[PDB]
Amino acid sequence: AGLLDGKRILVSGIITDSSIAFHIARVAQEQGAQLVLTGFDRLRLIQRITDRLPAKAPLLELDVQNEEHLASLAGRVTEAIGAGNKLDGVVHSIGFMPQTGMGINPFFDAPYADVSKGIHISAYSYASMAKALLPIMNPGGSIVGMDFDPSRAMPAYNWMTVAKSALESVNRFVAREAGKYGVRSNLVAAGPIRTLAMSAIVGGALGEEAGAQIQLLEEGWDQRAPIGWNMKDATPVAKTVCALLSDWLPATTGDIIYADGGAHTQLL
Amino acid sequence: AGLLDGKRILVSGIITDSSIAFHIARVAQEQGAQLVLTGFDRLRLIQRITDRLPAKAPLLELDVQNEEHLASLAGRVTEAIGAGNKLDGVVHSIGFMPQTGMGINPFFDAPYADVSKGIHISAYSYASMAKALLPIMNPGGSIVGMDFDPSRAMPAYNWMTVAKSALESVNRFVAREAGKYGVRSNLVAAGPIRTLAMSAIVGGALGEEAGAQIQLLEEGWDQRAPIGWNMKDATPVAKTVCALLSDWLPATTGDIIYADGGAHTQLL
Amino acid sequence: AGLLDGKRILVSGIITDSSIAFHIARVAQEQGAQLVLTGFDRLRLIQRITDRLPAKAPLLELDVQNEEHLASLAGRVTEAIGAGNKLDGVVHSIGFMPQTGMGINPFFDAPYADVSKGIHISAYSYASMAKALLPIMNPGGSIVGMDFDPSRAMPAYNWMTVAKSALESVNRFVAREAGKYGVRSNLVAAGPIRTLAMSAIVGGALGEEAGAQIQLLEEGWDQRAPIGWNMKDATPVAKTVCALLSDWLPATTGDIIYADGGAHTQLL
Amino acid sequence: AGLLDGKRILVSGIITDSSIAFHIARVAQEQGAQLVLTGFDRLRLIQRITDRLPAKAPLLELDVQNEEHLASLAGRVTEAIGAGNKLDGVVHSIGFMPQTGMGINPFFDAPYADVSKGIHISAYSYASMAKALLPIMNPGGSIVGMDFDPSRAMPAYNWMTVAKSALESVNRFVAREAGKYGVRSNLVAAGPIRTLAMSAIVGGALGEEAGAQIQLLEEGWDQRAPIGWNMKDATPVAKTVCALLSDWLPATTGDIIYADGGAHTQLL
Ligand SMILES: CCc1cc(C(=O)[C@H]2C=CN([C@@H]3O[C@H](COP(=O)(O)OP(=O)(O)OC[C@H]4O[C@@H](n5cnc6c(N)ncnc65)[C@H](O)[C@@H]4O)[C@@H](O)[C@H]3O)C=C2C(N)=O)ccn1
Ligand SMILES: CCc1cc(C(=O)[C@H]2C=CN([C@@H]3O[C@H](COP(=O)(O)OP(=O)(O)OC[C@H]4O[C@@H](n5cnc6c(N)ncnc65)[C@H](O)[C@@H]4O)[C@@H](O)[C@H]3O)C=C2C(N)=O)ccn1
Ligand SMILES: CCc1cc(C(=O)[C@H]2C=CN([C@@H]3O[C@H](COP(=O)(O)OP(=O)(O)OC[C@H]4O[C@@H](n5cnc6c(N)ncnc65)[C@H](O)[C@@H]4O)[C@@H](O)[C@H]3O)C=C2C(N)=O)ccn1
Ligand SMILES: CCc1cc(C(=O)[C@H]2C=CN([C@@H]3O[C@H](COP(=O)(O)OP(=O)(O)OC[C@H]4O[C@@H](n5cnc6c(N)ncnc65)[C@H](O)[C@@H]4O)[C@@H](O)[C@H]3O)C=C2C(N)=O)ccn1
Repeated sequence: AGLLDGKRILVSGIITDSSIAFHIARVAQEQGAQLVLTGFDRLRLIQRITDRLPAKAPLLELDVQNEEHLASLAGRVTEAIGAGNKLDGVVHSIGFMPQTGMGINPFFDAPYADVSKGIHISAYSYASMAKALLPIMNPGGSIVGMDFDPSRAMPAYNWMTVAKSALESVNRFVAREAGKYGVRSNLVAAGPIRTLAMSAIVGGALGEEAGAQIQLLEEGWDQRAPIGWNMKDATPVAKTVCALLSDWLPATTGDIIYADGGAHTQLL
Repeated sequence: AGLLDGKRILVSGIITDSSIAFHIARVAQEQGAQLVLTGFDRLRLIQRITDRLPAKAPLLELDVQNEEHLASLAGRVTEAIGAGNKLDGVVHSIGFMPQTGMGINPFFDAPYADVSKGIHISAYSYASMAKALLPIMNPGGSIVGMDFDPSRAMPAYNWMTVAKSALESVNRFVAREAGKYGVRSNLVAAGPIRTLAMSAIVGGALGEEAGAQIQLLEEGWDQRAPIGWNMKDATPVAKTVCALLSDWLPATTGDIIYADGGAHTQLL
Repeated sequence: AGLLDGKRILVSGIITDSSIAFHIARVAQEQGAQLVLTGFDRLRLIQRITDRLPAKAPLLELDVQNEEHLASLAGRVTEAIGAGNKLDGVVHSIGFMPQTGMGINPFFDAPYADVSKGIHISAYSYASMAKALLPIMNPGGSIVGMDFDPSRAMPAYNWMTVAKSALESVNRFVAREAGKYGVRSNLVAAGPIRTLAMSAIVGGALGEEAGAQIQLLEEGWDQRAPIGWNMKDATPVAKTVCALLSDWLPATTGDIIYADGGAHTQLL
Repeated sequence: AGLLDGKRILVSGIITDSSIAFHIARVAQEQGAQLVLTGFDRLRLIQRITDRLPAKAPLLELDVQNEEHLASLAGRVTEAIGAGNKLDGVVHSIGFMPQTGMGINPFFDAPYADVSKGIHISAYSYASMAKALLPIMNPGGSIVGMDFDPSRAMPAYNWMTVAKSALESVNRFVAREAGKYGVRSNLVAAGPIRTLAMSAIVGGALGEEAGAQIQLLEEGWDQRAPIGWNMKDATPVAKTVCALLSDWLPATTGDIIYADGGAHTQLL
């Protein structure tokens, strides 16, 4: 009986209990939505992590680089929610860039094969998922993806940043197609969140310099954000995604909503 | 028991039953909010128009250019909602520019006294209202103002456009102050809506050329908007404002949410 | 025989030998341009300061808030460059905001009369000058104004920032009119330069907090700028203005060129 | 004795006498620069086309997707300009996207292998070229690439647009590295130019719908541009690139200069 009461939503991107996607799924269910999850390759793990969600939800395997996974995607989803039913929302919360495209490894030293894999998973997959799922979405539906403001360069993030720039551009095009189905397509630019991977990197997983740079980046965030920013709490981001999945933002598409504490609206 | 259940919200800007503000108030009340309205100078009229709202709400006079109105504002609002209570939201939906700053009258022919009056009411008042109301707002509160994308020049709108550019900049600063009170400050950029004034202008109220230019502007909107745009329906805009007044966009401030059908994300 | 060889250019904004305008005039003359200067109210001083320029140039009084000054402006300029001749360029390098609109004085405490005076001189005057001068400009001409990136809020600058937001918007409209005369209109966003006033402020002229905030702002600039930034050297900015006055940027108008060392293209 | 007198500049991208690059090379030489050209795979043709340039210039083969070409690039360039000498400028004017990523072929039907090839040549190569050439560039040097505003979606261009979004982001990062060598990195966003390929497409080479869409896009350009736009004349674009290669835009890097007639600063 909440924001998403009666909505059927597919949520990808869960890998650990610290994933933004995990918190997206929790808030969504708390708000009355029925979910259908998708996981990359460690499904046994994802399954075990997802049992902790408020309610149960079927888990479907989905390797965004696998054409067969995508081709059969809509089929398996309908099977999970039952024939005759369609999705009202889709959450894209996946991203990746080989170590070579981030951290201390110099920007120029990233081989195209690695950058291409990063863009395939981080940006193109947004279009892939929409393509596979639009056929089984209801008018008024909503697709949303996770993003971070790449309008300016920054240290460490390197090619992952370039992948976001590409993603934002793909979103604007996905909106054109999604509009034919009465569906909206938007992105959510979050502030930095301490997921497992992020912590590992801050801890020096990808080099000391990278870790040091990303650390004072997080610190400058809470300082710039007029309402502050708590990197250990992904709830404010999960709510924003749910706001976009609801019926309360019916006139916005091909857009980006910033859930970063307002940090990007301030020089300092 | 809706989006704004239990929220006390002040809504300015109602002048006719076609005002964006009127539709903001309606949706807000339908969602369980208690309102406190403010009107410019024709209160008898505003009063008569507002009786048509779902529920009743006290109407307070407020001339945004009157220092006394603003000085006593918070006092009269507390009186209306009762001592001990505070506002959880504030909607700024006022705007104005003398005929000389819009339409066929050439851009260069607008005397500064007129432009200054337009900016005083359309942009500075956003800061004025926040100043007067922040002292009586609850943490988690939300201030929202009506806006239109002025990132690019356009015919007819002339100085009103310049006033919006100023407004967007004031919003970013209001967010800095509002943040000290745990309050967010955002703007909503709407697509063109056929209010009384807009219709009059399209009908040639400010010259034939102006009317003709604004008319094909509205037409290009629905064409560019991936989800289309209905200029006669302000409901999609009212909902977006309510989304910002709710607790579902807790990490965004000093920002702009586009409720324009996605028209600004497309070249054509 | 340089960049502006044979060009007649009017340059406003000189007040001391540290003014951006002073350096604009110097580089322009070094590049073969004939100038016509305008000064605010201390002409004896301006005159004495300008004698130091490479070559001599007539000085005309111009109070941007004085309608008579503007009305007779074109007349006096033609007299100075001789009947039959027209200007090929115009440099707007003036700006002002009462103490109340900047520094430690809280944002909300700036009375509209002060903000309005600041916007009149800092933004509207851009339109005023174009209006008066376009009638006496040659096709291929170029108008340029001084600006600073106000796309994000920042401490201390307060309303002066809002005035720039307005200026950028006015520039886009001035371009529409200037285009009818075959003339371009652009702005140059400079990094912080240590003019007399800026130094005074950094020294605490408008409060200690303001001075401290602006000081670490300048420091963060050179750090973010991929090519660095030297606040004591206005030459890089003067050259950029001359680039816009030349014939080498013939397809850009209603635009903004950033001469800030590239600081705005980087988060850090 | 012109803008680039004494400058050694490498210019890639020439394929026909209608290529933007061809006009870049012409204006550059007319302004006193010594060039070193690079061509893709039809060197016999490029050679024959380039004989028509004002002066002669060595042509080096360069397949941006060939690691060997890039690895030996700097070596062959030094050989061409003679040991002891370095480049003062580099022009990246290459772009490509398989038919499947543009035109009538639906956005969702573009296989990643094709999109990846387009991004490799259109965006990543900007970084590749900088990497290979920075070691042999002089302080004060300048790298510039051709671009088109992809901030908004548009019909027909599809993935090529996404590739530009990526390119703009890569440019901001290239600037960080180039800055270490005292070198600037900028992009030039041009209005539509009737190159051979563009004409072919307008003529229906990639489908009738695509051709029709791109045709009214070009038409809307001249209408929006305050100074107009001539799609058959690439000279205004060539000059802008030369402006960036000169010493008159010393404080701008990681940026984008719009040589589009000012079309992007206007809604209509
Ligand atoms: C200064 C620069 C900056 C950076 C940020 C951020 O990085 C911030 C913004 C977006 N995001 C995005 O949020 C999404 C989820 O990431 P999380 O942080 O939750 O991390 P997780 O690693 O927990 O989860 C995401 C998913 O990646 C998935 N994976 C990889 N390849 C595939 C594939 N091929 N198919 C299917 N799944 C795959 C994986 O299985 C996993 O479930 C991504 O799109 C992110 O980029 C995360 C942020 C953070 N801080 O952790 C914010 C502000 N400024
Ligand atoms: C191509 C350019 C463009 C324009 C738009 C728009 O103009 C669109 C966007 C914002 N708005 C904003 O919405 C707000 C409300 O305007 P409405 O359209 O409802 O019109 P209304 O005239 O109905 O209502 C607004 C209020 O102005 C108030 N008024 C004037 N002076 C004062 C004062 N001094 N003190 C108190 N009240 C005063 C007046 O009393 C009235 O209630 C304003 O801030 C508008 O600019 C309206 C739009 C429209 N189409 O009608 C959208 C996209 N592109
Ligand atoms: C973090 C915020 C920020 C700020 C900046 C800047 O402030 C920077 C950018 C633009 N500018 C602009 O450059 C122009 C010239 O300012 P200067 O710095 O040279 O200062 P000056 O005070 O030397 O000169 C400008 C003129 O103001 C003129 N004046 C006032 N009123 C009038 C009037 N009514 N009629 C005629 N003249 C009048 C006055 O006579 C004087 O000649 C203005 O438009 C400025 O805002 C200056 C900067 C600086 N650092 O000094 C850059 C980056 N980030
Ligand atoms: C509404 C959308 C839109 C589009 C535009 C434009 O497309 C406009 C903007 C940039 N450009 C860019 O200008 C550059 C040059 O393109 P031209 O138009 O001259 O076309 P050309 O085809 O003449 O030349 C470019 C080069 O591509 C080169 N090529 C392909 N692969 C490789 C490779 N692997 N290695 C080396 N060379 C290769 C090829 O050899 C050729 O010399 C590119 O980066 C373009 O995208 C061209 C425009 C136009 N109208 O022709 C402008 C505004 N709005």
